[PDB]
Amino acid sequence: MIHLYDAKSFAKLRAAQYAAFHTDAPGSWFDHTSGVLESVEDGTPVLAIGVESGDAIVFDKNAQRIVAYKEKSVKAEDGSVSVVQVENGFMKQGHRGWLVDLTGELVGCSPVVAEFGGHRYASGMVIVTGKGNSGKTPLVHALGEALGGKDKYATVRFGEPLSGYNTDFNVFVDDIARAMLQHRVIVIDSLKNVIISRGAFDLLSDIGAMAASRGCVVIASLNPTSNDDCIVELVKEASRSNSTSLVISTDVDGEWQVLTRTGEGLQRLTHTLQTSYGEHSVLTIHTS
Amino acid sequence: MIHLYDAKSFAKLRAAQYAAFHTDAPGSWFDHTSGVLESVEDGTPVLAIGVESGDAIVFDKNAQRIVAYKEKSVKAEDGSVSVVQVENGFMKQGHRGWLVDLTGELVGCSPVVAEFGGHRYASGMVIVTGKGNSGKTPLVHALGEALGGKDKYATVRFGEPLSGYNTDFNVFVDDIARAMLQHRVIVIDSLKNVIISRGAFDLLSDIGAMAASRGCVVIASLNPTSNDDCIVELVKEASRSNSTSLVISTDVDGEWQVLTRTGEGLQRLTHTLQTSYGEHSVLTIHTS
Amino acid sequence: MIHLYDAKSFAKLRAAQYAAFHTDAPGSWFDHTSGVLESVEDGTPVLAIGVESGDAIVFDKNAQRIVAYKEKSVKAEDGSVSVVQVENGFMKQGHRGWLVDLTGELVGCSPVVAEFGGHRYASGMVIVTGKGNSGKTPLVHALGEALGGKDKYATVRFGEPLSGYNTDFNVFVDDIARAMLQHRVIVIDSLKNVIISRGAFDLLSDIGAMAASRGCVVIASLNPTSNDDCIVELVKEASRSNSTSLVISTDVDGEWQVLTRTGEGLQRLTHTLQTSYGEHSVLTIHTS
Amino acid sequence: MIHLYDAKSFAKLRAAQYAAFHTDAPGSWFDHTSGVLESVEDGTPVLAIGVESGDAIVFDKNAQRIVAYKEKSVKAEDGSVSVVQVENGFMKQGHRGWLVDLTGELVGCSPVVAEFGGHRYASGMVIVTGKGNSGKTPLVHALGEALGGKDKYATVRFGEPLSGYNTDFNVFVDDIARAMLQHRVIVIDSLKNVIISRGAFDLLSDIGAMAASRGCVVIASLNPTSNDDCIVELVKEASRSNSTSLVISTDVDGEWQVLTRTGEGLQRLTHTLQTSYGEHSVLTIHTS
Amino acid sequence: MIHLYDAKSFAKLRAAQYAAFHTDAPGSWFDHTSGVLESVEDGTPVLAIGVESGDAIVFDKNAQRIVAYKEKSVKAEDGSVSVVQVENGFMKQGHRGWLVDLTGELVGCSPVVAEFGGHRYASGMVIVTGKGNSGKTPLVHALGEALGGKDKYATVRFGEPLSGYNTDFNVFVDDIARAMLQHRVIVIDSLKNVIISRGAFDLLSDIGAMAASRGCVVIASLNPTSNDDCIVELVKEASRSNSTSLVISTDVDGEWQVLTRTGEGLQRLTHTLQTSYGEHSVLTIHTS
Amino acid sequence: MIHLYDAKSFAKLRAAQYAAFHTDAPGSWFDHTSGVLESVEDGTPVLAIGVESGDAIVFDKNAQRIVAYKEKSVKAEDGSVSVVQVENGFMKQGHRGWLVDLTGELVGCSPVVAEFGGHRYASGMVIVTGKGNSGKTPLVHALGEALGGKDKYATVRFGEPLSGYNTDFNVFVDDIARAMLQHRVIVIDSLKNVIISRGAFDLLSDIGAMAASRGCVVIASLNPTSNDDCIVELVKEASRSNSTSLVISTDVDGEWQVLTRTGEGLQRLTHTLQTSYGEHSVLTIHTS
Ligand SMILES: Nc1ncnc2c1ncn2[C@@H]1O[C@H](COP(=O)(O)OP(=O)(O)O)[C@@H](O)[C@H]1O
Ligand SMILES: Nc1ncnc2c1ncn2[C@@H]1O[C@H](COP(=O)(O)OP(=O)(O)O)[C@@H](O)[C@H]1O
Ligand SMILES: Nc1ncnc2c1ncn2[C@@H]1O[C@H](COP(=O)(O)OP(=O)(O)O)[C@@H](O)[C@H]1O
Ligand SMILES: Nc1ncnc2c1ncn2[C@@H]1O[C@H](COP(=O)(O)OP(=O)(O)O)[C@@H](O)[C@H]1O
Ligand SMILES: Nc1ncnc2c1ncn2[C@@H]1O[C@H](COP(=O)(O)OP(=O)(O)O)[C@@H](O)[C@H]1O
Ligand SMILES: Nc1ncnc2c1ncn2[C@@H]1O[C@H](COP(=O)(O)OP(=O)(O)O)[C@@H](O)[C@H]1O
Ligand SMILES: [Mg+2]
Ligand SMILES: [Mg+2]
Ligand SMILES: [Mg+2]
Ligand SMILES: [Mg+2]
Ligand SMILES: [Mg+2]
Ligand SMILES: [Mg+2]
Repeated sequence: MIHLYDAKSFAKLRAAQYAAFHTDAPGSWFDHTSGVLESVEDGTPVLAIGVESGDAIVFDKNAQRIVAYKEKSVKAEDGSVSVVQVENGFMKQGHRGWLVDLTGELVGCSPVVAEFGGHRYASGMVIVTGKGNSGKTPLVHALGEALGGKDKYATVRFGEPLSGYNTDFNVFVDDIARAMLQHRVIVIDSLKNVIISRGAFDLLSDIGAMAASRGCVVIASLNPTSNDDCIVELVKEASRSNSTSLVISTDVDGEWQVLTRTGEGLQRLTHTLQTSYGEHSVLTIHTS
Repeated sequence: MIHLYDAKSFAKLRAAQYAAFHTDAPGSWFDHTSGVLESVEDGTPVLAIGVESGDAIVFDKNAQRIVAYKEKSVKAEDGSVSVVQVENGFMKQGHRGWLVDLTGELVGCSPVVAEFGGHRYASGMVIVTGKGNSGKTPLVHALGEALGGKDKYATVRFGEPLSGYNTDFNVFVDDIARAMLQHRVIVIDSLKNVIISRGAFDLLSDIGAMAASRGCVVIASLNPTSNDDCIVELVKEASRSNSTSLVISTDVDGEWQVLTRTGEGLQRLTHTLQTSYGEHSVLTIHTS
Repeated sequence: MIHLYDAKSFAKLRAAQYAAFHTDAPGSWFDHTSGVLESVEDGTPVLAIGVESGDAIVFDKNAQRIVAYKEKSVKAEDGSVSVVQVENGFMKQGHRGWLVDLTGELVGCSPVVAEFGGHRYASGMVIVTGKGNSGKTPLVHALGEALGGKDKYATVRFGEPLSGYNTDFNVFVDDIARAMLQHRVIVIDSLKNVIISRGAFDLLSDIGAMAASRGCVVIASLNPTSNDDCIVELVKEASRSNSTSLVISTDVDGEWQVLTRTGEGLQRLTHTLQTSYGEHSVLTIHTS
Repeated sequence: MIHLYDAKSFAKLRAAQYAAFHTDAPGSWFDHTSGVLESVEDGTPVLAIGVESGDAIVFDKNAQRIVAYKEKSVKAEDGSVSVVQVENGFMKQGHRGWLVDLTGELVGCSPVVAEFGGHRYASGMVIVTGKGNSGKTPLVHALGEALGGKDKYATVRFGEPLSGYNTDFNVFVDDIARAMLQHRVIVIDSLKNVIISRGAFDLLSDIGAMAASRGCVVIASLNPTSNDDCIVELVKEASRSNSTSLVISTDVDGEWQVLTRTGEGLQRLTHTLQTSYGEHSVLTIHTS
Repeated sequence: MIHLYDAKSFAKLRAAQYAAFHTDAPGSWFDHTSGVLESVEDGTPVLAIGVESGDAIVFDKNAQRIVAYKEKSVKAEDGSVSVVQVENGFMKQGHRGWLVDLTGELVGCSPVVAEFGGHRYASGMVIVTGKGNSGKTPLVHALGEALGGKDKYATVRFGEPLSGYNTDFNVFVDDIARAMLQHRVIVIDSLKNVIISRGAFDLLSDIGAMAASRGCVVIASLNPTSNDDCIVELVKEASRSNSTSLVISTDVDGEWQVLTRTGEGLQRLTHTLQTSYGEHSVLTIHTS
Repeated sequence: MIHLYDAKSFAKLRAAQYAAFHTDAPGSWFDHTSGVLESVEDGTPVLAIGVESGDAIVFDKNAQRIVAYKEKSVKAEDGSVSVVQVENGFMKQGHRGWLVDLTGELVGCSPVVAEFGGHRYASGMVIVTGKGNSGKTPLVHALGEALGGKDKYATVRFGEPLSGYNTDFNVFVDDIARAMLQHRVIVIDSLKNVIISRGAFDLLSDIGAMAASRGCVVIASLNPTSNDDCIVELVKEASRSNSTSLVISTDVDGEWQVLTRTGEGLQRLTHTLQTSYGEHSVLTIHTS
């Protein structure tokens, strides 16, 4: 909804947004949204996501598709009216994104999703990119393990000419929605096929905000499907735009740069990553 | 409405237009339109705004959606006819923009919205743009607070990979509508996802006049995403075209340039802003 | 309808076309067509113009929309059949443009509209253009007053981020119809939001002929919103095409070139305008 | 239909095609097709031409629009079946072009339409073009008179910002069809607006063959709506393609070059034209 | 049908393919397909070809249109099923191309169509192209006669501004169909208007295999219309792709180069043609 | 479905993926999946593939089209629901690709298909490419035989101007289904007419994963029909994207590079092929 600020309450927000990244316990926002989600009544819509054609499918708190749902209105703090209605398997009325308030007054945050190797990582969408083919898949899985910590991470597979990979977009969003509803660390390998359809364009528009709001992290591979000259800057600008954090390869082998947005209007942080391969191409990220 | 002029009546119009920026009381046009709006008969449609489809949703004075409206007609001074009709939650007959006359004969103005640090600021649309990653968000919020003055400014958030950010265009225009109906100073962060659907084209075309007519100011953020080089003045001309004012960053860190259209056929004024950051990235615009 | 000529009738025609610009009293064609229009039996459709979708709407001589009109036909001298039928507020049968004969055997004329500064001005479409942001709005009004003479000039406002400006194209066409139906001298500010719908393409293509047929002049400004550089000539060839006259700025402040088409296959005349600003941006074109 | 040839009958065709241009009496093919046309039974379709949307309207030998026509089949010499059926004002079944055989065995000709100043001119489509604005309108009307000889020529007017000019495409094809049905020399001023819609594209595809088959000449103005550099070669190649003859302006004032296709696989002829202006811009083409 | 090979059966296929161009009797594959076609049961659909829409019209052995056909099914050697169904004059079920098996196991051939001047020519599609205005029409007719030999060649005429030239795409494909069903040597003049609708794309994609399967040759004319410079090998690669043979003009007046695909995976042969004109532009290709 | 991992399960997976290429018996994955397929209760849908329009068609294990299939669901270990429903010969509910589980927990594999010349070859999609017209068709067949081993290889033919080649895309997809359903080694000649429908885009996107899932190899040739120059790398990045393996020619006659993806995130292996021609263009790849 819309918010109102004066000098004093704006400073409080920025302090709150600062705290959501810098001082909160890693992963506490996810735990908090898990709570909001499970306090939602049986069969109530929680999430709508655009399919290939541009229609939206709707999910409940158990990641189950909502087939039919009688029109229902909710009056926000703002006067704002949210209408949800699902018919014939598709949202007749409503908006894409979370259909329940997960964030409240606390908007424009990059909730800290994890802490690893001395750095805090934001939730939201993290694009792993950089110059042509040199180890994007191994790095996302190593980030997934690292940011997973005590928890297993979720792996969503799409559009690679390898065994067991889904290539149907509608199955992809079903995967993604389930991943965001039930896990804090998600890996997408890869967005290559999404880059266009109205649902594909909707995905790049929504995934970052959905994740950030849930307090989960989505780490997605992005090979620039263009040349050796430039377009590591112009596909990277359909990235840096829709991304909460960017992870890019450097001139030095094994080395990556992380660029994080720490929240609305806050300073971007940059830090450096060293990695190396073990057996069966399993990549390790170095800590100390 | 079309209007007719000779030398004499045209000269009076221009004086009226000049006064509306230069000598009128800051924020007085807003107060006046507030009176026009509340004295309007109960149930009257007052504002129509394009949704993604290009269809138009319709609001009353309290920013409530108008679901069904029996065809009413109004005869203007020209002898021209204004027709509004709303059905199944969508305008069946009418035009985009205000449905009730706020301006009468007094058109082509940039009514003064606010005074600050020795400068008068225009109502209408204010695009904040320039060379990338350079502090657009902190600036729109500082200008928001500053021009709000005694009043809290409204914040419309859209299209960003942060928590609580709506990404559904149709919710966005519902936010826009509510803001202009109910507040003099409004902040949109950001226009990034609007820049194309028919609704997005309609928003760009309309908002500036909607705001100027109301006598409210809409301060919108805009990063050019196409290049780091020369598309700081080709997407910026999709700006200066649809903008009542432009605020662009300069060579000097912290410095911004304001370019103001002061009215129809009138001179464009320019002045500079000096800024610095406090804690939690809260920006201040310097005075005297 | 098609016309036939040998050497002799062709020579009479050109002579008559020549006369319609050079020797005919200024404004006389307008008066004549005002005669034909008012002596039409009310109810009759007189003008059809395309809306945004591409369908047409039909007006009578008092610039009222025609909702329903029972099929009627007229046989031309040609042996060709003219047909008009209106249903549900849209033209079921017919052509865009004038629906009653205002001219006669007399086609391909630029009927002299006004006389000022020792120069005759053509009716039809006048595009005011040239290098970026440099005095267009002031000039169209200065010109509008000067050609107005003893008469007030009509101002149609469209798509500017200023107060009271309609930004809905459907309303725009309605303003144009009424203006051409009721006034010899018309100003459009601005042609920018139209420059493309099927309706916007239609307006570009029809307005000139409509105006020249009526004997009124439409004075419209065209800011070349593309580049500083070489697209001062390629959107100006979107002008040079559908303009009866061009009014283009020079490299000398306050100075303008006027390019006039004096009629079908006749010579193009050029002359210069000197202007200066008074109080509140009111521009004067210098005379004697 | 399809034709079969061996060496001997192919040589006979070429001799016949040669004769249709070089030795036949000017205008005799037109007279011949006039005959075929008037031997057609009452209300039988003779000509179908594409409208704006791409549907086709149908005409009879009197240039009257055929509204309803019961399905009818004709068996050609070839085995080929022609089906014509008109419903609701539009051709339900059939093809664009002539719906009756005007040419027979004698195909691929440029029938001599006229003789003037010692040169033979072909029927078909003649595009008058060349570098930017210098006298295309006066030349088409002078060609019209010249090739008209003893006969008046027909003038079809379209899309110029001058008085009495039709700008509706559907009226344009109605004009054109009537012109080709009832006259040997036609002038179109101008195709500028047609250059795109499916009916516009159909026109450029069909007009040449329709005319050539009728033995009438269509002389159409074509201002290259592009630049001063080139595109007097690339708009000229949407010309030289669909044209039977081309008439182009040279470096020398008043001078034009005529390039004629004399028939299928026959040699192109080039000759030169000198012209000068008299009073009221009436152009004369010099003979001796 | 899919086919299966090992080393041995593949080697036999290639020998079979080699023979089909090099040692088979010229024109013998055509005679064979003529037998397959007439021994087909009465009323059987044999050929389906795309009309402008992309829909397909259907013919029987005598090139009669098939209006209505009860769903029939045929089980192939693979176990694959071929289904034909025709309704309201359009194929409701089936594929484009031949509907009856002309080739069996013998596929990937360029069956020898004709012998002339010491060279064997391939059936399939032959595009005649190269540097503009250079004698494409006289050449396709000379090659037509030459390769016809004892037999008359068929001429399909399309898209030219000459008398008797069909311009309706749907008639064109009816001509194409009749030609291939009924004659070994076919001449199309010209492909100019096909080069895009779905039908035009279908024609380009299909005709080459249709012709090669039948064992007929289609000699089509093609002037590149986009440029005088380098698009003699970028529209020519929309040629060499869809062509079984290429005939291109050279530096030397009268000289042409023939580039022949002799079969699947086989070598491309090249040889040159010398030509000169007789009377009425009748061209002769030189022998010995 | 989504999979979960910690460090330990991830390491087991990569090990298993490694095994599926390096140590597993060649062809063993195919045999397994042939097991799963035949042990499916007939009537069951096993494969859905998109036709030209974008809708999908569904096959059973004997590569027969499924016309009607009553709604059935399956619950995954994930908790996600799989659903298949076929109506009127098209898939009403479900995804493109395999409709029964052929893999297991085992995803992201390039299952070793064959062994030849001291090198293992991956199942999935193999694109044969490189500079213009230079031995592609011979190579795909040479490769097809070599990987065939004791088995015959399947040849799908499409869109070449040669005898017996299907050029209808709908038939093409049908050939592919049957081939993948019944054979370990498949050849496509050619991928040219597909390189775009919604179906052609779908085939590009799904074939690789289909093949790798099945354990068969599809060997397809891609002539870069664009340029001689720099588009040997941008349509090759339409290859590098959806290819399991690449086989690209060098500047040395008869020599080829093989680039293999050995599985998800694993190393890419490169090796060289020497070939030579025998009688009738039959190519051999050299061994020991
Ligand atoms: N042990 C290793 N040593 C060096 N490079 C490796 C190793 N394992 C994998 N790689 C590289 O990492 C990449 C694996 O990820 P993949 O998805 O195939 O490509 P990418 O993710 O870079 O687009 C390959 O490019 C491969 O060359
Ligand atoms: N205290 C600070 N010191 C320096 N730079 C800052 C500070 N706070 C914010 N910024 C910069 O201002 C921008 C914050 O706004 P953001 O939305 O991230 O980008 P944009 O400039 O596109 O609005 C960032 O580019 C960030 O680096
Ligand atoms: N007194 C003045 N002296 C010089 N220029 C002026 C004066 N008043 C207005 N202008 C100019 O006239 C223009 C106002 O017209 P506007 O509609 O903003 O742009 P356009 O030139 O496109 O019409 C501005 O460019 C402004 O600089
Ligand atoms: N008497 C004349 N002397 C010189 N030029 C003339 C004369 N009359 C007309 N013209 C020129 O011929 C043209 C008239 O035709 P028009 O339709 O206006 O342009 P065009 O046909 O060249 O596109 C004008 O460009 C005009 O300058
Ligand atoms: N006897 C001849 N001598 C020289 N050139 C000729 C002769 N006959 C025809 N031509 C040329 O051959 C061509 C005839 O074919 P046409 O369809 O006009 O052009 P295209 O070369 O595009 O097929 C023309 O370019 C013409 O100049
Ligand atoms: N004996 C041979 N020696 C050399 N090249 C050959 C031989 N036989 C065939 N070729 C080549 O193989 C190719 C045949 O394959 P084709 O399908 O025509 O083209 P592509 O290279 O696109 O597959 C031709 O380029 C031809 O030059
Ligand atoms: Mg990857
Ligand atoms: Mg910002
Ligand atoms: Mg202006
Ligand atoms: Mg002209
Ligand atoms: Mg030709
Ligand atoms: Mg090949």
